[PDB]
Amino acid sequence: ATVLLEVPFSARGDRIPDAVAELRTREPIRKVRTITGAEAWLVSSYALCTQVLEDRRFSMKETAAAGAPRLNALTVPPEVVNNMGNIADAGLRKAVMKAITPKAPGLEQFLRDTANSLLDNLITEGAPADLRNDFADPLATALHCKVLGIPQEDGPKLFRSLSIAFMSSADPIPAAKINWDRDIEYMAGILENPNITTGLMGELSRLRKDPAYSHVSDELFATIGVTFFGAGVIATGSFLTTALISLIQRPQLRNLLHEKPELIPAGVEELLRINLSFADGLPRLATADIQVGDVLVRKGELVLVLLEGANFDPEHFPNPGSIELDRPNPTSHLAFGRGQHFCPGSALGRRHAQIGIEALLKKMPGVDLAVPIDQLVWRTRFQRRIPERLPVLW
Amino acid sequence: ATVLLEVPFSARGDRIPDAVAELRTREPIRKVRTITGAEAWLVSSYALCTQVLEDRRFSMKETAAAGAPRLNALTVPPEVVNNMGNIADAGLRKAVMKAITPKAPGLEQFLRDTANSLLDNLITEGAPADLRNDFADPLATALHCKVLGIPQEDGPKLFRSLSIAFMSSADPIPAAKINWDRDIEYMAGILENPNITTGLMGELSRLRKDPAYSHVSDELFATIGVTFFGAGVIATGSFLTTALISLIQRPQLRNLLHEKPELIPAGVEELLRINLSFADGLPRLATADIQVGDVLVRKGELVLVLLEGANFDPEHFPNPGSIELDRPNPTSHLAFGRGQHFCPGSALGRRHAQIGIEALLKKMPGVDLAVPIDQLVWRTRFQRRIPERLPVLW
Ligand code: HEM
Ligand code: HEM
Repeated sequence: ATVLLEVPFSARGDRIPDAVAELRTREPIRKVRTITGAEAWLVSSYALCTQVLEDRRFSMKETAAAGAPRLNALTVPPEVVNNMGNIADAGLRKAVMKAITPKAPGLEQFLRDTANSLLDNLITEGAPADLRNDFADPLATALHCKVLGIPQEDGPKLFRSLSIAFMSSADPIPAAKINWDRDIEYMAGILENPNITTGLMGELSRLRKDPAYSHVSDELFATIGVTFFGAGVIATGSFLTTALISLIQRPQLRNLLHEKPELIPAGVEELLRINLSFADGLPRLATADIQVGDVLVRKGELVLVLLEGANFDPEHFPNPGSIELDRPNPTSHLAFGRGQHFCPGSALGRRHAQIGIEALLKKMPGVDLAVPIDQLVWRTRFQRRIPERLPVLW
Repeated sequence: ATVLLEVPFSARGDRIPDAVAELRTREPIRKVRTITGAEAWLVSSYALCTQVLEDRRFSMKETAAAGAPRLNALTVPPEVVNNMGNIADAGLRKAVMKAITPKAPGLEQFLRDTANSLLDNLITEGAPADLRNDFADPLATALHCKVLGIPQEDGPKLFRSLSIAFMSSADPIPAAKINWDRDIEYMAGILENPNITTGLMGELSRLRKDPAYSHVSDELFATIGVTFFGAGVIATGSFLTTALISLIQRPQLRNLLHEKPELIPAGVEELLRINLSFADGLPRLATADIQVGDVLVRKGELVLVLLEGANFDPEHFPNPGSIELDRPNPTSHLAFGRGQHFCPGSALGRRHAQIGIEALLKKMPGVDLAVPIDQLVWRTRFQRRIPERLPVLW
């Protein structure tokens, strides 16, 4: 007597379990139990992952429905699960997306200056250094403050919400609501602050007083600030941290990208493809009975789209575990998802990683782990896989 | 085909696995594999744990021998495993032990003032608060700086070595040697610093220039500073952190100790007994063939004394899981070990915990976890079990 297979499989973000490939081959859609005790369908082939992400009848919004089978507990108000739908409905899609491109004047230069300052401090303090807490995360935090138009000194307090806000918990989290409410109040104050004129919040502050947006709520404007800060900072910090691990573990690649920095974009795209940063499949609730591979998923059932399932699928990406900078299908991975909820910050995420790596490779060409890789402590019950500390020497 | 039972069993420090009791009943000494691939004998009854700890032919010093089966990799020079033997041999035992009692003038008051300051800052910043990183560990760090006679501002840098120094690793750790050497150099500078006249280092500085100790090495004096700082700070911070979890999880006990603060010493003794802070059994190498229960341990074999094995043994501590403040044998636990290597800082450890709890209970009588207990992230491959963060509200 064995229990139903439980998800997630491993919080380790440095290697994929051999079990993923076995499952994809045997049962590319199959029943699993989530941390709440709910049943769900885990989808692990590129073909089936794409089918689900491209069929809106597998709804993100309806995962928030009272009484649904859940992957994990809500850490935001239920209506906030539909944030992107709400933005679109408010007429704000074009504005939000424009404010979060890496193309703003001075943005990339700020990013580079910031990376280089962070690295200089590490070099001045001497090895070992923690590349997550003292490089990747502060770089992500600095970036999002600039993107939002808010003071750099406000970033740390907002950042500290995230170890709780992006938990993957069986039960509601009291601290999540405390920090949510506090952070909403902060962003509402930002909208009332006359000195905030640049970035996303500067633009939202203007649109709020524009008669063309009079009936959009102050709640929605504040919510955009909190949601985009948290989602970008957690994604970019976590991705860059684990991409640095993949790089450090491949000294031939580290050396190449160091010698030929113009291959960094192709390197980063492959680091994206192999990245294990998402701790859980992407959740969707079926709004109809829908055939997916051999399974007829029924209305009301939860589906989990396993990104590394898709991204390591040999049918789509031959020699899936190898970093190859010349694949004929290099951006066709699902690291930023697909379909209606495709990542709105994908360009900014790419550029954060490219610039961080370029800067690290230049300042620390000798960068290597300062501890055996097995000594990394992987964060558990969290929506990302990340090492608590990333000790390096150089 | 099943592998040899692997140790340790769980890094979770908030509950004991049901497997411990099963094993103690079935096989209170039995063969296990450690993280290095070595075989060892795991001892889990109070009777057998005490027998081993009280028989010096089960040697701590000889665990450092080249070619021995290992629990984990050395994180200090091999000779430093015998630090307490070296102290005794140098004539320094009486002096070291006197400098680390809680009885120094002003010490307890410093401890209380420090706890109360740390708590006030948490209260001023508002819930949630992280009781490990922002209370228990800083309190431990402040305490040891005062005990050593070194500046409070030097504590943080020394503290930052510890996440690596107390790793339980299969392989040598490069960062461990970097920080060891740096920290030794710091303590040697302290011995040359005329302004350092109090505490352990003040006394060691005096004994170093005393003709009665002329042939004791500067290496030994510096080594005492590093070893006692790390061992005390890691032990007291880790213990207090996990004791606060046990307290928080028992609101009836929290309320009692709050109402009747004079039962705190009896409370702390029971929190000691049930504490799961030691991540691994205590390692000893057999220097002879010795009968232990049903097993004849052979010369050269590794033995691991599982403290929670002893401390939850129903034969010695009836209703072992219950905190009872009136047991007839309350200090007879093995939380501080037993025999030749009994903890030299036991009184100071007790007082750190008593004072921290007294202060927390007074300032935060409403203290509770701000996240579900399962959301705590347990540090892995470490010589202590600790949550990376302990989020509370009050
Ligand atoms: C390498 C960095 C990043 C990665 C790997 C990443 C990944 C993802 C993925 C897979 C999704 C889809 C979730 C789903 O379909 O259920 C997503 C959505 C999202 N991301 Fe990103 N992201 C990154 C950076 C960013 C940045 C820089 C921002 C904003 C500044 C951002 C903001 C968002 C938001 C608001 C959503 C929700 C989209 C929706 O519901 O329609 N992300 N991200
Ligand atoms: C609640 C707090 C503490 C606990 C639970 C604890 C526990 C222990 C235990 C079980 C041992 C025995 C290890 C063995 O036999 O292999 C030990 C040894 C030791 N402890 Fe503590 N300890 C605490 C606090 C402290 C403090 C405050 C200091 C110093 C200021 C300290 C310094 C040491 C040292 C130097 C040893 C090595 C003893 C030897 O090798 O002879 N500990 N501790």
